[PDB]
Amino acid sequence: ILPDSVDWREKGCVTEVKYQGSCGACWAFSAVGALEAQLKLKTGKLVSLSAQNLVDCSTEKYGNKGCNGGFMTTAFQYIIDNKGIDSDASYPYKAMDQKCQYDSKYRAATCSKYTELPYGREDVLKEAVANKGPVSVGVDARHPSFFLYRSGVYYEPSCTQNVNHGVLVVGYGDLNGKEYWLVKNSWGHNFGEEGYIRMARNKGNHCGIASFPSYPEI
Ligand SMILES: C/C=C/C[C@H](C(C)=O)n1cc([C@@](C)(NC(=O)c2ccccc2)C(C)C)nn1
Repeated sequence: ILPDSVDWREKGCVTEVKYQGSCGACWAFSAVGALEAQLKLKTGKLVSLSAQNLVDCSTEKYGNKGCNGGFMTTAFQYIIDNKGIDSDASYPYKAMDQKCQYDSKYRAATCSKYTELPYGREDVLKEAVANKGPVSVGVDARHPSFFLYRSGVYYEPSCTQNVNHGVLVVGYGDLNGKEYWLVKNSWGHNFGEEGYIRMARNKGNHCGIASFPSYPEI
């Protein structure tokens, strides 16, 4: 029943690619990206949400360390606990750790729950991407080839299932006989294909893409 390919950009559910700079905030970008799609699905409005709000506010209580890393799932829980997250416009990204400056007057989204998908199951990830929306994932992005990706479907024999980088699966498909996951990164539009990378799909949980998937709901 699932479509052979999905691209949530086609449905206007994906915001512009962001640039995290020298702050290890990929986790926060991944989390807001997933929530941005849900916000569009629920309200019809596409709005960039504040990764900085997560960096500054979803901190020790959530096991997160701001520019030194965090979890997408615990970011979602912060949004639930906090009863909101501010817009990116209201609480802009500065690529540094700041005091928490959340203000409900700038709230642009809420979250009521999140779901973690079973480990390594690319079929379940496919179903979620098709039926729920973009899914936050971790990948192994440590390998020099990752940084140099320009086009095609990324396959790195040295990749592992030990994830170190938080990104957003916004689709899937097949290109020239290679199944892929369409991944939104947060290293700006210079990276890959305008900020995206197509990563090998159904190749044994390549780079751990299906290791730790999660998605929020509004
Ligand atoms: C040590 C710096 C990590 C930066 C960085 C990034 C890709 O920007 N990063 C990796 C992570 C990952 C691997 N999480 C963690 O590394 C992490 C770190 C501290 C506390 C909690 C978690 C997530 C993707 C799960 N979070 N941020």
